[PDB]
Amino acid sequence: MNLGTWRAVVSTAEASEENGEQMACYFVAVSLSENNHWTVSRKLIEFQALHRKLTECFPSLKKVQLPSLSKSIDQKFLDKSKNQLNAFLQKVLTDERMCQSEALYAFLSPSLE
Amino acid sequence: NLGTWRAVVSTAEASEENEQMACYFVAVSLSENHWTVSRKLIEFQALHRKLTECFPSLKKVQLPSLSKLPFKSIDQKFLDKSKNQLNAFLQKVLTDERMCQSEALYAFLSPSL
Ligand SMILES: [Cl-]
Ligand code: NA
Ligand code: NA
Repeated sequence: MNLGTWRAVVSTAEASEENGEQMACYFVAVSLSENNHWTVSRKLIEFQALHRKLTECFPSLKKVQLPSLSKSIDQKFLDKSKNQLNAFLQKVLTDERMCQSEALYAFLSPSLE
Repeated sequence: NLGTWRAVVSTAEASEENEQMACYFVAVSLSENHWTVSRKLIEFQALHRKLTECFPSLKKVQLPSLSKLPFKSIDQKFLDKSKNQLNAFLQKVLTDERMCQSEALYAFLSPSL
């Protein structure tokens, strides 16, 4: 499929809990290729899953370091991690091997509740 | 622009989720490049509900509905029949300029994470 190559930037980030586990959530502002914009909320573990999937096929993405909850989550972590996730999005969106996979469209399009 | 999207409800089965549920595979394409999503009857109904609260005119569009005990199976006749109504529904909302700008519809028809 092809809906053009999108733009995506992580703006706001949050730390909170789910299932009594600290989780980091990121609001991604998405746009079509240059009311054609929307925002999705994605957990760090969802970014990690996407990176795992894409990296199996395209190991160059190994060089892209993602944040980990191996450390509690603090505001410094949220700032750094949101830059790391933006570098990851920038790498994927500019890579013609990946930037129009349905896995990326699934990740960046609005989700059903 | 979702106004150029086509969505065909292609097959239907009874599926098990924890309740016997009616489930559909929807073939989406750009009618001006294709993918398929899996959607439960209740998700079609939820979409209709969202769109109808916002646009009460839609309340005349009739969806299939069930009143049954959760364990009770769904007959194949209802499943086959119900596809047509769900197709008519998708075509009506996809042709309304206002509704096809709805994020609810985009979430419903885009690939799922
Ligand atoms: Cl950044
Ligand atoms: Na997380
Ligand atoms: Na259902």
